[PDB]
Amino acid sequence: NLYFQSMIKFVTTEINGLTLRGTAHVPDGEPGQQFPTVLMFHGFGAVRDEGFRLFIQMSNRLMENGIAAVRFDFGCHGESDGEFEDFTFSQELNEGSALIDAVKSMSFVDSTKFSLLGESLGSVAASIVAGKRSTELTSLCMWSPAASFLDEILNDHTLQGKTVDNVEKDGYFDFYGLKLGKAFFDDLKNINIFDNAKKYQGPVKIVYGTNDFIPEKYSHKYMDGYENGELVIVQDGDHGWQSVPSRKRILDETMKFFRKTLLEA
Amino acid sequence: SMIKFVTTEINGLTLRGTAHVPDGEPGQQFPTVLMFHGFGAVRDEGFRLFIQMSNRLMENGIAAVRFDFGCHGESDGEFEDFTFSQELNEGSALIDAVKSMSFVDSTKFSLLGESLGSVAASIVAGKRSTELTSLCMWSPAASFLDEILNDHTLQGKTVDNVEKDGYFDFYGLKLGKAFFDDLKNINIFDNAKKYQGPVKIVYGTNDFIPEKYSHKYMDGYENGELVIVQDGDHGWQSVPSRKRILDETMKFFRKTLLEA
Repeated sequence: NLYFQSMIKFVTTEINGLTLRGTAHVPDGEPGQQFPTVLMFHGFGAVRDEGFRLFIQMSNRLMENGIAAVRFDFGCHGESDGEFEDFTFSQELNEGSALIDAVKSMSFVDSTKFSLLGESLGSVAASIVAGKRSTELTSLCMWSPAASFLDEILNDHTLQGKTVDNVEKDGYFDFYGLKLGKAFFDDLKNINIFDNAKKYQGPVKIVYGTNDFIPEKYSHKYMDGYENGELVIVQDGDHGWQSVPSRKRILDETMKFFRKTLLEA
Repeated sequence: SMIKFVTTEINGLTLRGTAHVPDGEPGQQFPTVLMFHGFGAVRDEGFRLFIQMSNRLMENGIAAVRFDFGCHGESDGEFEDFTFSQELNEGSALIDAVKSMSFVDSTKFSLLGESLGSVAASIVAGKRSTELTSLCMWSPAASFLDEILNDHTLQGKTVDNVEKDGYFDFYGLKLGKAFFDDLKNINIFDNAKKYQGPVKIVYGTNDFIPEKYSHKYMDGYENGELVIVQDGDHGWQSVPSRKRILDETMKFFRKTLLEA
């Protein structure tokens, strides 16, 4: 009889002087109950909803099945503090690690049943944070990892197909009307995706859609380094799961994974 | 200043929003801009657009409030159940709900729209004209009835398979038959022309919406201003056009909410 209904509430935390703003979906439960929890990392220049309600749908699916879902705007993204011109991926990694501690400190979170979910660059961040905080995560799920982003910018000299070679001349990179700064580009040399990601030995699921513009080889590279990886290739899935059939599939595959790793273990 | 999260219930749906409240004395109220996002968008709008506008207003003493419409973003409701009529109902109800908020000066209250949100704002303003100090519309998607009903496309994709498939696929969201059946109920320009307050429309020359729709609005506004931004696009998705849209809009709301 002890019972409260599910709730969608807004949460904040402070990391390195920035207020990060987020949404928590807490399942139905009893007072004092703690829930297995999935912390979601959005992609580059994205927001915590992700594209076309993607993380919202995933959050509510988890909530309806007894798994709490938490998702923040990264620093310099969405409603969190920070100018895009100051964004660096190293800062995103620092924040992702700090968000594990912040979210585990929330009273409704079962710290022993805590996982990461990523989309696009958020999957890359999740893979690196998982390697550096390996004992903190029950499992790791990565959608459409944008693990080519260093190769693309540093070797192909483009960012989502647009040249990066005018940054010094113009003073910035124009990302859909946001000003991306020199600091982002100068920091890229510091990132090592796969050497760090392979340190995580827990259950990993990667979901890759055959229409993803990221080459499939990057998902296979992850798998080479994972002791307990599963790679699901979704026929006609795309990078953001932007068809009704592939959206249903990504929600199902992910709920299946977190049921197995968080609810049945 | 402070960024607060607000909710209101309309027709059984909880709408979820963000309020940017300026710094002030305890008990102070502020002129307020209520922002309407576009079709299948969220209350941030694309690439931080509404967030940037909200903080610009907040820093200048104007409170900014922006909700996810029903069936959008974090608000309740499935996209398959979305209709424009219920967006118009929610937009009207949001005027009353936001005016009832503690920090909102109900006498200095305006609407801002982007894309379909501008169309909704134009209709609600025409129908609730005494409630609004001013109206600003970015990139109004006022061709949307013509495109769907006459050209049988929705952002370039056919709508002629909806009956057979049971839905329209909008970037992985199921849009339902209810949306299309409801389009016959919608009148843009005869509603919009009723509003006599100051209106500003900002239109970018790279907008895929034909410029003629903004001129049609102007023909019906007694106090309209049309700004054409060279090389601006529908979502203000270049750094120069983003600076321009924020500046033009701050200027308009300074004039209409801070200096009137």
